[PDB]
Amino acid sequence: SLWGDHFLSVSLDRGEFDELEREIETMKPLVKDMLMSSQSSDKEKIRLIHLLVSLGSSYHFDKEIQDILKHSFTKLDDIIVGEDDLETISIMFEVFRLYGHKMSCDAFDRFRGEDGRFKESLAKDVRGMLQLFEVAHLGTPSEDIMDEASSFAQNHLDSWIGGNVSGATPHLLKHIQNSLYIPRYCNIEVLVAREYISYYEQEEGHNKILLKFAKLNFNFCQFHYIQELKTLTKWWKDLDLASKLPYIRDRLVESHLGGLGPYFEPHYSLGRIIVAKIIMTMVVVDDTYDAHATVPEVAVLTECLQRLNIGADDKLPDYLRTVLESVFEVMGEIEQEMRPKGRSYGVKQVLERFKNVAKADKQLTEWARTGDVPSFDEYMKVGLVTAGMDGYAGYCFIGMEDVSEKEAFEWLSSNPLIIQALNVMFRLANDVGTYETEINRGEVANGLNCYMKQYGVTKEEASQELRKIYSNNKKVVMEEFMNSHDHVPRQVLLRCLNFARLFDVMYTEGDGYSEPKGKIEHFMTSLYVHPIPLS
Ligand SMILES: CC(C)=CCC/C(C)=C\CC/C(C)=C/CSP(=O)(O)OP(=O)(O)O
Ligand SMILES: [Mg+2]
Ligand SMILES: [Mg+2]
Repeated sequence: SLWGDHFLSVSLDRGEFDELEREIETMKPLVKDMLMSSQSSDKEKIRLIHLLVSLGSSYHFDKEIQDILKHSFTKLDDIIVGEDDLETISIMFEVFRLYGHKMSCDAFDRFRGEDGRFKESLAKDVRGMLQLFEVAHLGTPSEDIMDEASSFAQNHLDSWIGGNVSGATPHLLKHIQNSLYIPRYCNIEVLVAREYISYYEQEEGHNKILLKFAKLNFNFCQFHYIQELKTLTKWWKDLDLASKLPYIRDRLVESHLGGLGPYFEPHYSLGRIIVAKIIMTMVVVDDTYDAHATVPEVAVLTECLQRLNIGADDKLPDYLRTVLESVFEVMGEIEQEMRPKGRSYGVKQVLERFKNVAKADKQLTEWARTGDVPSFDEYMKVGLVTAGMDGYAGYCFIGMEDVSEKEAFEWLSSNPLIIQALNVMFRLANDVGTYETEINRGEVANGLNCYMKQYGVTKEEASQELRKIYSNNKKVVMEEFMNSHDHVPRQVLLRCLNFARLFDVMYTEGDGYSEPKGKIEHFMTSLYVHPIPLS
């Protein structure tokens, strides 16, 4: 709607594409030489890996990076003996855990007083505190030291900002303000890269190869997203549900972000398109589960979603028939596209996994239609089904050629705890963040409203309460993300962690929660419109 016209008419020069692809391929060997240098230490390699992570460029070298870290993790106790640099320990902490190696929080005891707290002497290390702050968002459920590290660096970094000196180094100041507002692991990979490029450009001594490589890499990535949004807009318009339905909302860029969060790299382009098509479609089905649909309509709609057919013509009203027909047609076409690539089984899973989302959605509708506000505890039993994180992960698996089909779906239907925790996060983040919309539409059965109902707390007190439930399940996702390495493909685990990080950017606003449309406007043009000018 808003941006649909824009993407349809933006011009992508295939010659610009080909040149970015070539310059990237031309520089890749030089960067690779840096990682495999026999002259740099393990510490120096970890520093570089983190820099390639920061710049959204690690994936070009994922085989090498994983191997470097598998080996030097075995040497980690030795690498850190007498390593007293706060930012160095914190950088190793980020790199090793991001790559599935659970580096112990005992690493920070060297920065901790006898009281127990982190030494006040750390306040001179403005960079160390920033990197400590960032890694405090990588804690497992038992590591309460990280919540104390986050509070320590934040307050000590806030003091620096409000004071005297912080002025003198503006580019660093701005980077720290950005990081405190949107922590790296509360942000998605490509936006972290976008901002770190601006920051790295202003660091005296920045490597010019890596900077230029990161810019080329970002502009290449962004070229794909625009082409993907263009493709999706054409697809959505040819489907033309807007002509046959009244209540269709504009979820184009939100739906693309639904693929972009999980994976930003160019080789996941097709996967992003598949995910965005499925989301825009299933989102129409979810809007159809509406308190203003009657008992017979919702009964028949739910039943058609169990059978996956048409009705007989033994059935009900027109807009509702149009929606079921479209869903079956969209999913049938996607399955046909994916059949040559031997991935049609995964497309089939979409509507199979959705059958229980539909039955859950039917119950939600009865609550809203009668105006019953359940207990919070009883609401969630339905709400974690409707959250569908197992379905969401299947969508992303479809366009990932190196995730064996029955490997991945084995896992999902084994109900991994990581998918359980993601369900809590999405359900809570979505219902609090969209609360004003929900009350407007009469959806009074929701996570926030049921918690106020149960505990007599106000909206703000319930907001804070479900926040903590949300933080806890995020730590569960982190610990599950690490513990499942060498048991679950890393490619699969990364989508899971990116779900968590995507939910922070879409929904979290300071200490409570907000609507994603407002959050998307903050990074819309830098992500989808303007390339980085190349030095
Ligand atoms: C992060 C993002 C935008 C998309 C990924 C989430 C997935 C997999 C599907 C979209 C779910 C829905 C219906 C969002 C609509 S706002 P709502 O309050 O109506 O959603 P609900 O109906 O509560 O599920
Ligand atoms: Mg609904
Ligand atoms: Mg909701």
